[PDB]
Amino acid sequence: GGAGHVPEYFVRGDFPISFYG
Repeated sequence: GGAGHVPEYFVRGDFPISFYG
């Protein structure tokens, strides 16, 4: 959700969008 370094969730696509924090 935030703009951190580790993803919050994963989609059935390629890469995730938002990050922790």
